[PDB]
Amino acid sequence: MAQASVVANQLIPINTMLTLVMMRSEVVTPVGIPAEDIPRLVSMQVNRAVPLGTTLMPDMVKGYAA
Repeated sequence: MAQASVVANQLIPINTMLTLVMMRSEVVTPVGIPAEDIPRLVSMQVNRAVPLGTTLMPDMVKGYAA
């Protein structure tokens, strides 16, 4: 892609509220939540465990729509 996505900088356990240390920006495929959205994702909860290096997708965050 040349669009960058949000990917997990650490294992994010199920039902954790996202913080900034947990999210990095990388050009990965398939593309996930756009990297520009990282500030809007803080304090939202993920609904599954996200391992280190996994791309964050719209369906993994509770309450996300964009």
